[PDB]
Amino acid sequence: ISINDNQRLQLEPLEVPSRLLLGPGPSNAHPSVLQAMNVSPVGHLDPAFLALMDEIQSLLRYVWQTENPLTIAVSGTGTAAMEATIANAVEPGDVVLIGVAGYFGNRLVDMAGRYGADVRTISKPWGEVFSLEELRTALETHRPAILALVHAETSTGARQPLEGVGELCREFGTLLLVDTVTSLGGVPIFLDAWGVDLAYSCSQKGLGCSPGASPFTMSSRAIEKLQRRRTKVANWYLDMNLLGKYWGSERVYHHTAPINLYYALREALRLIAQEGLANCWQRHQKNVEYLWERLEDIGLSLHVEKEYRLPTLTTVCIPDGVDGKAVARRLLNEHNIEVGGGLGELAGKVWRVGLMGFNSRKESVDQLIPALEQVLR
Amino acid sequence: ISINDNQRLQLEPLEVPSRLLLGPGPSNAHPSVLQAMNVSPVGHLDPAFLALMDEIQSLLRYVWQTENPLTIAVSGTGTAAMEATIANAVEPGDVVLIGVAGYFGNRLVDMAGRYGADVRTISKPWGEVFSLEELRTALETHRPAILALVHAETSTGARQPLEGVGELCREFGTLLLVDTVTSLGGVPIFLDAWGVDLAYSCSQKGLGCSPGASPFTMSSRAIEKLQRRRTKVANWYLDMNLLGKYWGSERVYHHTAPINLYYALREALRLIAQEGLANCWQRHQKNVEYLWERLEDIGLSLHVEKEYRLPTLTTVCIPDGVDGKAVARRLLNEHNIEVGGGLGELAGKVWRVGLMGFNSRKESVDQLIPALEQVLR
Ligand SMILES: Cc1ncc(COP(=O)(O)O)c(C=O)c1O
Ligand SMILES: Cc1ncc(COP(=O)(O)O)c(C=O)c1O
Repeated sequence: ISINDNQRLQLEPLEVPSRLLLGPGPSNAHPSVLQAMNVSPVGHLDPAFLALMDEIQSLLRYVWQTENPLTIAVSGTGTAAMEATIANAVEPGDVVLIGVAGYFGNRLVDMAGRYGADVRTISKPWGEVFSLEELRTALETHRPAILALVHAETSTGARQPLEGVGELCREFGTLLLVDTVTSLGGVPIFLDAWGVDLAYSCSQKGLGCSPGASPFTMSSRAIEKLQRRRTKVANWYLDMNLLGKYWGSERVYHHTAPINLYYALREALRLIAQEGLANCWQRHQKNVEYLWERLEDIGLSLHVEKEYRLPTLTTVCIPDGVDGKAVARRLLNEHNIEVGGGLGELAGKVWRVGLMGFNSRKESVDQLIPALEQVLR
Repeated sequence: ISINDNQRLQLEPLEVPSRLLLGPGPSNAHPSVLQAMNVSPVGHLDPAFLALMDEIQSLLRYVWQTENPLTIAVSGTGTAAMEATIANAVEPGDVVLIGVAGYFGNRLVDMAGRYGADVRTISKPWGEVFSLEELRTALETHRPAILALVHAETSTGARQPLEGVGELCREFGTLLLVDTVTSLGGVPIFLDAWGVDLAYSCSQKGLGCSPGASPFTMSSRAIEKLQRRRTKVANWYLDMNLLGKYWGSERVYHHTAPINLYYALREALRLIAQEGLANCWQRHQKNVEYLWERLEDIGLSLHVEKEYRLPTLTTVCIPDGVDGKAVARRLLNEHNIEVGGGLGELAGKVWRVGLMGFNSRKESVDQLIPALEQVLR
């Protein structure tokens, strides 16, 4: 057997265009976070690395406002942490109620069915949110093991209020499972106060990091549920029975953690802890309000009712007579700015402007706006 | 609700010890690969990033010696790519035969059962390998849908010969599924010539990269099997029906790829293509032979029969009267060298010396040997 060199490409060292990433994700990581990746690795079970993990756990507890012991990073993107909440919480035949008001609601429906759930849904138009009474009626009707909601719907620009939801779930014996991929770091979240039982996020948005070290947490109620499973978790890579032994004191090998991505996450969290949560939320809200003003200035309208608008993701209506995809391509190629287009019920009807983490700054809006104006001429 | 700052750690910028990583994994990534992570991200669907992915696919085809279209990186460590082969190949009730001759054989048994397989095993003492006749007898007995083998058993130091195995599997209508986590880049592999149907590797060993961008491939026979599934793949993050649409021309969003880790993988593969496969295999074999000599020089013996010794992972016997764990701790703390200890049948009986990728160099052995001598005094 001789070596086949047909796909032996002769490449030059990496060169990539510069992009201001103002879409649904990923965002531009902070420069110090990128530098932290360029550090020699140590072993995934080296006491220094374990010390670093301990630091990531503490800082994730701070940033999410939880004291859950099982608060870790998953070695995968937001979808992996998402799937881990489903795999660890759902046993075949469990009734799982999903509030669907956007693309990620539908993804939750798909995932839950793959773990054998009896899937129930309630729906709102994309950009709208569920009331307490709507949720109560759905809990009455479906009597589910789990209620899943997306806190910050990246596909619609809406923030789902969660006050009273945990208490409501406790009345029905239901676990509360919440997507905070687009809220963590940029929108106030109080997981414990809200009685959330499983939550997940990502590293590439409010946290100002590269994708792939995705926050995950489980409450005591959620662990109790995991503990009574009749079968093993049907996902080996995401089985919290095993991951809990690596992140816990047993320090049992499960997988070789992505050393350099954890370096980056620890540095990203350090930067958030330095700024301070309150300040971070304030920055994101101030920046989004400037965005809304500049957009109004140039005659563009907003999709989502003011009260529920995400500071991290704004849906802007596409005017009649405007090709939304063409505008987005021209922004990318002529201006090096990424923005998102609409999906599903919002296909062709909105753009999606991300203002997250390191990109939540005035300079972002100041690049976007005159670029948008020139493209809309 | 006021903000709780109890876990708001006040940290200084990242500082980690230097370590020569000569254990089972991860290895020290090459400096240019680490530098490539420190580059601003672009979007996961930006044509420049898609171009980069196209490059990763071509170079993975070269390095693995396959022409499979579905050859990609999985956004997870070796365990994720491992699990993806199982999730995409196994339907409930499928008979799955695993050749268990080490720790990763047992992990395959565990995974397969979680996807509903009817799991069958054959066993060899750790450090030994299966013959063609042993495999034939097992295929006769179990008539399995899938035969799974570990090419390079990191827990034992043995290389499983695969010549004739694909032809044997075709006689029985069986798919061949192979772990190449510890062989890819450092040990000759000819996937297509060997008739392998699913394979997986990792990015942190022979490829000289950071963990988390793990090679995965499926043959046409394996895709045919996937295509006749009666149910969805029971793993959303690893479902090749969906990942195939991101890595293929449809370019449909599945997950936000770990941009900076793919930068690193593309650069790692570029470096291997520059060196050339033959040269890379030759380097690893020359370096391991120097290792064996220096170890003999200092009176240490080898566990594995010469013919099956891995160039990338050597099991060295622990002499009577020597505390293997204590030696390993002293190497780490007094000498900044990581080596592995034994597990399972080899607990307390072997150390495991990795010589992989960037660490497959004379300087590695030259650090290790006098350190080992001083520690053994
Ligand atoms: C609300 C929401 N949930 C889940 C995800 C999936 O995360 P990932 O793309 O990192 O896999 C995203 C993607 O950004 C998202 O916006
Ligand atoms: C043979 C083998 N298979 C699978 C794995 C799992 O890879 P990871 O630790 O990257 O999840 C390893 C770990 O190095 C291994 O040595």
